[PDB]
Amino acid sequence: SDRNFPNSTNLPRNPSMADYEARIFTFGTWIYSVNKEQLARAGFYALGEGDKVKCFHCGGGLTDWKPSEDPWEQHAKWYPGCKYLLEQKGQEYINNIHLTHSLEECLVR
Amino acid sequence: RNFPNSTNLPRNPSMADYEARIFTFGTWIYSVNKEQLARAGFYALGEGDKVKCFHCGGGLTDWKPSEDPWEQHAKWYPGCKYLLEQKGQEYINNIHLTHSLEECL
Ligand SMILES: [Zn+2]
Ligand SMILES: [Zn+2]
Repeated sequence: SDRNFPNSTNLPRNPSMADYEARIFTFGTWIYSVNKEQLARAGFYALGEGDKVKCFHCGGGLTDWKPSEDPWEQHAKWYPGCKYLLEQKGQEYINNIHLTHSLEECLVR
Repeated sequence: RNFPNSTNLPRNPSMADYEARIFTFGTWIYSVNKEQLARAGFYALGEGDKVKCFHCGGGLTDWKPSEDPWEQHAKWYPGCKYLLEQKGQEYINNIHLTHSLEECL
């Protein structure tokens, strides 16, 4: 189905990609300019069409990576409720990416 | 993009008062209640069923018949500060726990 609504429980949506090495493999043909090792470690595998990656745990998708963007920071911006993210980076990171993004908000606006 | 605001100050302070909002829905002709949407912070964008919350800047589209507008506001923009002020935290969480029940079917 790959429903739009992400997965903020602990059961990894696509469990067949819970392995790291299974993921960096999907970046075999990766031409885009974000670091693929930093990518997979952040929980992403490549969908093989364009630059679309999905997360293996929350099923969250990302596109149009601007060059040298951080997979980790990006993961937490759009899906602040991913359990594997919470596992890896811990709440403050998640609250920080958001806190700074709530800042260049009102900074002028 | 872009990033909806978890922040406390609204994004379109002009669509703050209810009366300004329902005015967008003067033409509105969809199977979703117009007077419910406006109550929920939303204003019509003119094109399609596309509506937007005045406070967070969330946009919702492809509406289905009888879909509760309050529910969706919570579903897609939980960090919305106006939503919170109108429904309390618990309500928002109920929607998320109910859709996490879906996650195992
Ligand atoms: Zn995730
Ligand atoms: Zn809102």
